Amino acid sequence: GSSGSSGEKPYVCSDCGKAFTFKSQLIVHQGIHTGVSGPSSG
Ligand SMILES: [Zn+2]
Repeated sequence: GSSGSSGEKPYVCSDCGKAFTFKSQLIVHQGIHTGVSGPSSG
């Protein structure tokens, strides 16, 4: 959780909407969005 201590990462996934400090991190993350289709309780 976050309230107001640090800033906000520039890169932000589009599939789920996550955030990443470094681009590379995202490029690799986006991959995870290549199967998970079924529902998920949070
Ligand atoms: Zn994502």
